Amino acid sequence: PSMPAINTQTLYLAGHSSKLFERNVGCVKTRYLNQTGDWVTRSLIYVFTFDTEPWVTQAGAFQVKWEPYSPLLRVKASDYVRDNLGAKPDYFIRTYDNDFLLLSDLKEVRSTCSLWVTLKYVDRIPETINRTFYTICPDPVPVPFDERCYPG
Ligand SMILES: *[C@@H]1O[C@H](CO[C@@H]2O[C@@H](C)[C@@H](O)[C@@H](O)[C@@H]2O)[C@@H](O[C@@H]2O[C@H](CO)[C@@H](O[C@H]3O[C@H](CO)[C@@H](O)[C@H](O)[C@@H]3O)[C@H](O)[C@H]2NC(C)=O)[C@H](O)[C@H]1NC(C)=O
Ligand SMILES: CC(C)CCC[C@@H](C)[C@H]1CC[C@H]2[C@@H]3CC=C4C[C@@H](O)CC[C@]4(C)[C@H]3CC[C@]12C
Ligand SMILES: *[C@@H]1O[C@H](CO)[C@@H](O)[C@H](O)[C@H]1NC(C)=O
Ligand SMILES: [Cl-]
Ligand SMILES: [Cl-]
Repeated sequence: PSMPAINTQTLYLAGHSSKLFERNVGCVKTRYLNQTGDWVTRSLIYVFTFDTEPWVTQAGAFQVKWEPYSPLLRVKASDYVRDNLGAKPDYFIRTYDNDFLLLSDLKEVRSTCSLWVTLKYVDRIPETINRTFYTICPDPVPVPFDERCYPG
């Protein structure tokens, strides 16, 4: 079935547990690139937010595997994405719909969250999604809305 990590729509980071924070790493999103067998190749696009010099758009690739109805998302990250952004080889899928995905850290006990949404919800997340995020995630920090990340 359809789950956002293996679908073609772009996902934008809407929130995360505070412990995950990386200074000057903004406008985080992942685009769908292609698929080979059960592995979907996505890009991780981010902007190096200096104040100043001018902002630097960066892109690294990674692959994901999802067995149908599995609670786990397999992630095969590149060395750059892995070492620089801390991408883990597995994430726990808490819940999702076509327009959102809530992932947790599998190995950590105080399991860090990352909340992802499709373009319609960057300015405002639905009360239901927001309530789930704030209930089950430790130190929930929303990503603030910034028109420079998606001029439109
Ligand atoms: C996303 O959810 C945030 C968390 O909501 C809280 O936790 C949920 C699990 C649920 O229990 C819900 O009922 C809780 O409110 C939202 O943050 C909360 O927003 C409140 C805004 O009214 C805030 O309060 C403020 O306002 C009162 C006046 O009515 C003041 O007296 C008070 O000092 C506050 O300023 C509340 O404290 C806050 N809670 C937390 C834990 O941060 C958030 O708004 C929501 N966002 C969206 C996009 O819906
Ligand atoms: C979205 C799906 C398909 C999988 C994404 C997997 C990887 C690439 C994701 C999962 C959790 C993500 C991290 C979550 C939180 C933060 C803190 C923020 O301040 C900078 C980005 C950063 C560091 C993210 C980088 C990318 C990340 C490691
Ligand atoms: C597409 O897949 C190829 C190999 O299958 C890979 O090199 C590339 O990163 C993917 N993305 C695009 C858009 O080329
Ligand atoms: Cl600024
Ligand atoms: Cl709503």
